[PDB]
Amino acid sequence: KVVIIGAGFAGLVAARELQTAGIEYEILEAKDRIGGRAWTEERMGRPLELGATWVHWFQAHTWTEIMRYGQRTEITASPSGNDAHWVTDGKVVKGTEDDLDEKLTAAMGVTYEGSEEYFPNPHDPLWVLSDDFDGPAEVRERFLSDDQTNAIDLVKEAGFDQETIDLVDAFWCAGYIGDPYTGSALMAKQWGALSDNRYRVMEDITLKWKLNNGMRSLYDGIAGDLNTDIRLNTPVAKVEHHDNGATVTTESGEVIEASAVICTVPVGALSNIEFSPALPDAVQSVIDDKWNSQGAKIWIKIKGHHRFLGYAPKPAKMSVVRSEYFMDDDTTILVGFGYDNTNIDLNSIEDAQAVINQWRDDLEVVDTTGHNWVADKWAGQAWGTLRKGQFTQGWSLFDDIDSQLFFAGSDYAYGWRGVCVDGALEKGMTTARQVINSMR
Amino acid sequence: KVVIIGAGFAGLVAARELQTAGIEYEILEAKDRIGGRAWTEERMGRPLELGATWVHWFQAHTWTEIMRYGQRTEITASPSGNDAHWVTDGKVVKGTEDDLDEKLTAAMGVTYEGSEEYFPNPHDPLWVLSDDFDGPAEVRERFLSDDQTNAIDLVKEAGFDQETIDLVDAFWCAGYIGDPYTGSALMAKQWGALSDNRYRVMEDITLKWKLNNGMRSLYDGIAGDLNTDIRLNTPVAKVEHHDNGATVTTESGEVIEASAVICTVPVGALSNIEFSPALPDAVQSVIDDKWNSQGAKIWIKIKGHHRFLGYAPKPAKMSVVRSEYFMDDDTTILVGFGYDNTNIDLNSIEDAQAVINQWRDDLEVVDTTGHNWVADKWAGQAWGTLRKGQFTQGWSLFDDISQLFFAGSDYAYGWRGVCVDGALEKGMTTARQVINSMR
Ligand SMILES: Cc1cc2nc3c(=O)[nH]c(=O)nc-3n(C[C@H](O)[C@H](O)[C@H](O)COP(=O)(O)OP(=O)(O)OC[C@H]3O[C@@H](n4cnc5c(N)ncnc54)[C@H](O)[C@@H]3O)c2cc1C
Ligand SMILES: Cc1cc2nc3c(=O)[nH]c(=O)nc-3n(C[C@H](O)[C@H](O)[C@H](O)COP(=O)(O)OP(=O)(O)OC[C@H]3O[C@@H](n4cnc5c(N)ncnc54)[C@H](O)[C@@H]3O)c2cc1C
Repeated sequence: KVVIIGAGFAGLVAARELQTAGIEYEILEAKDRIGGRAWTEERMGRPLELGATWVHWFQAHTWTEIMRYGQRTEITASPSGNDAHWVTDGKVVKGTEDDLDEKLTAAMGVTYEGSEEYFPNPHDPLWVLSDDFDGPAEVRERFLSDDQTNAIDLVKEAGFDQETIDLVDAFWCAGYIGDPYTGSALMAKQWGALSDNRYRVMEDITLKWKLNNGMRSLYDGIAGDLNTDIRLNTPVAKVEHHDNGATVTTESGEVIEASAVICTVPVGALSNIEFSPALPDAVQSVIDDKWNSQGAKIWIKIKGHHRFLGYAPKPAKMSVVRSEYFMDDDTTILVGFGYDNTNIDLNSIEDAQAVINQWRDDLEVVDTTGHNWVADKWAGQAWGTLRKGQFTQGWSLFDDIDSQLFFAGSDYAYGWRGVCVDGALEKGMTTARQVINSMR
Repeated sequence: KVVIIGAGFAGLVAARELQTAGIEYEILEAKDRIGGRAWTEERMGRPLELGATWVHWFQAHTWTEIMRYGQRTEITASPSGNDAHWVTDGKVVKGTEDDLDEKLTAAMGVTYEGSEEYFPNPHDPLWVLSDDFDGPAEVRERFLSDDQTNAIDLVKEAGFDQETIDLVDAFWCAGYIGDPYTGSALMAKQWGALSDNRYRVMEDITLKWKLNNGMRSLYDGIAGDLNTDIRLNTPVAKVEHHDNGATVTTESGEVIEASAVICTVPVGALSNIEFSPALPDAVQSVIDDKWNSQGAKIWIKIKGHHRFLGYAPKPAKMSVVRSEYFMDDDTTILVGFGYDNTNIDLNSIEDAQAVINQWRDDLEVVDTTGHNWVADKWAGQAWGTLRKGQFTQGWSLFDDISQLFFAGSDYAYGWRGVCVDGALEKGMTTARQVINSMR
């Protein structure tokens, strides 16, 4: 009776929540697999995360699932103390990872600047615009202006030298997983607020601890709890939505009447669904302009054991590349993040070699792999990141649909929105509660 | 079919988890109310937390419940910028809350000292004693030795002055909710590890954010999800757990058959239940020596609006007292924590006045209240804290029992005893143990 579109983390956790409340449901998933933009798969000789990878105990929703499904001690920190290399003036500069981190920490000071005023409760991101806001009006002015400024310009305007500008350029090419110059600096400020306003904590939360048994240990755990079979290979083509319910039509033409629809399809793939009535103009505007996520994630295998970290600014094929696994056959697997999925073939050895050649001529790529989420019609984006103006007139607009259609997914979370599974687990669960409370 | 003893946070969340898995259960609760050691109740003109109070988004289990039950924006920070007072060599020193926080930050630096080596994953507290431990043998030796050292001695040995010693004494009288000199320093080191090894984070997590609608908004939310009525006024007197299945006998003599029993009764009340077979000897030794929680929590109402913070070392009636509410009739409600429940009558105006008189003879108590959990036969303790040796030979001995599983904040891996987070953690994971067994 409640139809959930998508068996990613948001749809799976929503289904479990409805099950707890005794509400009948059905999950319809387009692919022949569950997990969505979390996808653990054997490649290049071991399980690799083609999407979601890192977790932390300061992510409440993710951590509770880690505990629930037996993974409490099954996390491992990524390699640290790497030899670092960074782009600078079209030239490669060498240093320690600590040197690089010190420069990034200095720049984050200015990047986070108004977060203490904007986000006393970092899980109430739009408090500044609410009726409860009791601060100075200049705080609200600066909040709105920061939605229209990118994170690099904050560092430029503070007087940092070109080396730091190029370092933060590379950093935010990875963090916005897209062109950082089109992004909203408020996203970075909220990451600060959720990270105790410390660069080291932000990196601990988003870029340190990996699941030994993969994200699949969590998503298969949730699916294994469900008493209703997930309908795979069942893309939704149309959603009619009204005050008392909804009608879902599949690609095969099957019509399913529903008491509510929980739609977890990401913005990059919402164009595959016809909505009747059409979604509000303000929401359609976000869908047309989408979100800040045009980049890509690669895994590269090189000969030898090398503790490597590289940064390079836009328009590099990859902007952040780091050693992740030292393999038993004297190879290293590195992960990379880049701003433009169309400038790199994740499965081309020559392109992976070009990435490595950004910093070191003498390293030799023997394998490479990745999944181009942006070119995947059921995703159309990597993790959701915000363009200018989307912090205040973007993700939150998906909550005001005056009908039994509800949007859930990491890209609409209050907390670790888009970038983390924590946001999907948060928003799937709380949207199921919206449905539960309505029915009660 | 699964019998859950106790309707505190652990038993409630375990019931919900079993319900999700389609497993029949029943909760038997001794009292006429749910919530256990979380208890939001109208007193002195407003809802006051007679047990659990503070929350944070870095507490995964608590925070997920806050999100689930609609309380995301319904948190408020306790008053700050108070005028601070501390007792040192029998004298009262005045200062700013900042001065006091700076002294405590300096002391926590040495208090947390080995936490980076012991607790890389702060949710695996016994990693050092495991077969996966791969550090130097001196790290294991230091870990074991630290279980036998109290947290104040670390500060004394580091050479801090008497003023800082008296401050940390007061602080740990509250934190150990009991005599800190009998406590295990590993507890404090794990708090550090769970708080990014920074005093300010540890205080933000445990002593800052209150629920506007009380802990009751969470425990009543969980109870409202349950499709099976909770049996109130139904104390369990006996638990049989031979390998057949299990049997529970109530005080009234009713016998209930069970596939498994999840017992959330805290150590301080476990002597009310007869277990057959007897619990393991090491568990019995913990029950006899109990846990580090003989203290008490008071709410004092004084005349006027006063931003007050006071610290005093053992054997003060209260060791940490802080303004919490400025009331509409020109009064202030303060909260206090003290190390010895038998040295204070939480409902005596004269005793509350003696507390205030530790620091300022000119403030006037007009009301006071509290619940002495230690003298409550269904608790017998405040929040669970560790005596020397109980970090490595205490809380973890209650796992793997007989088929009776123990769940409760006092056995959690993370924010054990001190936080609702630990009850929600361990109630949920113990239900998962039962689920997995049945699957
Ligand atoms: C490259 C990358 C790396 C990441 N790394 C991390 C990380 O290290 N840590 C972290 O915490 N998070 C990470 N994330 C983020 C995390 O993957 C997401 O936040 C989360 O997985 C999103 O879950 P969701 O359920 O909201 O959406 P999705 O996972 O996108 O689920 C939506 C589901 O709907 C399905 N679907 C789409 N259209 C239809 C249709 N018409 N009909 C039916 N079904 C449909 C899709 O196939 C999919 O299964 C990463 C994301 C990416 C892209
Ligand atoms: C003074 C105080 C202040 C606190 N402040 C905070 C705070 O600020 N923040 C925080 O996060 N945590 C705080 N806590 C801790 C928190 O209250 C506990 O960690 C948590 O509530 C314990 O839950 P539990 O379910 O494990 O145990 P309990 O709450 O003790 O639940 C056990 C239940 O079993 C029942 N019972 C006992 N014996 C029997 C029997 N024989 N038969 C049947 N039922 C029985 C009891 O009545 C009770 O309902 C505080 C605790 C105290 C004492």
